[PDB]
Amino acid sequence: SGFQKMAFPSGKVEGCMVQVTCGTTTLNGLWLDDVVYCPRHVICTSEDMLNPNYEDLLIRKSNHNFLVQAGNVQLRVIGHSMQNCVLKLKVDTANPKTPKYKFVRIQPGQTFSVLACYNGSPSGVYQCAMRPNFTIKGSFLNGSCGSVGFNIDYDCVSFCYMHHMELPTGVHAGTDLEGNFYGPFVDRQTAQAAGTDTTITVNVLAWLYAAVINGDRWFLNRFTTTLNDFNLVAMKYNYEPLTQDHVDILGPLSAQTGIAVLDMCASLKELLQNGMNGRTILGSALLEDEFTPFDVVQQC
Amino acid sequence: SGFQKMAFPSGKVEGCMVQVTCGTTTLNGLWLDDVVYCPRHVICTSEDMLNPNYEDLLIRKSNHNFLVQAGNVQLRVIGHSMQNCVLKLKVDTANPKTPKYKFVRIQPGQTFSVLACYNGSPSGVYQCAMRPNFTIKGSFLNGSCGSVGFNIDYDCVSFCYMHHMELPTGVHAGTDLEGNFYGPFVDRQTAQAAGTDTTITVNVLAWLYAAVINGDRWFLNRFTTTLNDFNLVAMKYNYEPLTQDHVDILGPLSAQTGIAVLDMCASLKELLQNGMNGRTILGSALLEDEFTPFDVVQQC
Repeated sequence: SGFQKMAFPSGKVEGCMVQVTCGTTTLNGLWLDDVVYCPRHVICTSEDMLNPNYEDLLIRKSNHNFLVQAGNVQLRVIGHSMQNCVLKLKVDTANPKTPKYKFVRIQPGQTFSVLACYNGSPSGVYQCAMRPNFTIKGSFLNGSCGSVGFNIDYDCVSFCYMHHMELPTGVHAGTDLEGNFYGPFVDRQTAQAAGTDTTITVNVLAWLYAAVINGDRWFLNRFTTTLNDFNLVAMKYNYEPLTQDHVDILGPLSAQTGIAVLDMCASLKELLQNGMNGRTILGSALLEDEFTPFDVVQQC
Repeated sequence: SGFQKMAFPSGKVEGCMVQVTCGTTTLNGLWLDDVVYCPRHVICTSEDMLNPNYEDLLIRKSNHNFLVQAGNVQLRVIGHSMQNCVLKLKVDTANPKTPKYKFVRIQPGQTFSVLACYNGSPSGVYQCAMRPNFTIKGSFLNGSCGSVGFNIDYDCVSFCYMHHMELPTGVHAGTDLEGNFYGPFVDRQTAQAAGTDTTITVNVLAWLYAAVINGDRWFLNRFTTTLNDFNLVAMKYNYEPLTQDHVDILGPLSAQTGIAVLDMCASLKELLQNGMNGRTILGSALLEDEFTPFDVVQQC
């Protein structure tokens, strides 16, 4: 059949992307209805970025200070309100390309597509995961700020992410659409570490199911284990522990492959302890934790 | 900065995708202007798929035999002509969503985005490479046939690929838009091997430049080599040989990193011969040959 990393089609979102300007700085904004959502740090200079008093910095801004472009067309900002770390700009015009949408806050391990932009024009799409330490491994250059992550269900767009900053370590932190940072991060220029990151156990499992489906299987073993004895080897190898909820999530996959979750665990535990001695699995030489159980189904 | 595999935004194409039906079988079609392009095997049963006499099979089909849907809307087929392995269906209506486009035949090693569909409705997008043996590693289920590969330059869509079949080995073969198979393949149900596949040398290089840009570098060594002595170790490890054209292609990257192509080669040669002894490079434990030099630039 085949199995690769795969993003939701980006169209529906592409028609919500707008450029937002305020002084020197310009960045990407999400135009839904007669609101335009963007990162609030748009209203900062460099001076301000070391220690911004944002409430102070707003209010001293009038609507006309905010430029919004939708192609070669100008929205007029008629109101402006801040919501945590998002600026929201009410405009005179509703977006005729608004899809059915909602705002969700995702959970660590959940995936989404990112449409990454520069100057309110889409450059590219890729699929991502919300790491345990609330960071994301992606690609984001200058001007990429305000690029969003989403999922599509039937034809409802669930916005989950807005990009804000690149942490020294080369990875990206951002907010949901209500303006709250995933992780303990703050929009200011000061050296912020995400903690040590761990692997998304339940996903790696689902990867091993996918593998077995598309016909790989060398890594399967004789053994089985308890969920506890397993976990005790999980924690040792920077894997997130595995709940019963997680086991439940793997029930369908388990049922299809005729392989019990705790056996899969035993086969995984073994890989952790012996490595892959030069072998590959779905032609990767690493354990892929960025496919959720749900992702694997939909593709399969 | 960051570096991940990244597809062109799919919108522009999503509005060219149509469902095409003929008897039992239904598949994806590309609607540009008042033509709709699709794989010709749509006109086959299973019987016919063992050894199809396509010229025979057409002509005995009238226009009304061809159903085309564009959302919940019906195009009327008013002419039908075959071009090698594509059926082309003239319709009463031009596609108001046709973008600026062209048809290109790509070369092995060139990349493109695939928008993969089922029943003329887009399910997902991913980035791909035209392997040396003219196959592609992708994801394509039943009904995925007629899913296209493309590149965008500014706002011109260069169609390069149409999907036809999955070869036993789990990989996918298809045509350009003029209906000619990349590779020595034919649209019939008979066991066809692609030859042994090799690695895209020039791309792997560009990957090593990207790496060095985003700050990795452990794999750099003291040595240098000749292009010949290099090649003689390339051929041994299933790498495509490296022309002067390829060296020329890496000139810009070389100039940025302050690292001469033949030194990079020496550093690569060394990896080939010693492996990666547990290390990673841009967090992959393999050599990534599916980013062209051009791709790396645009992202960077």
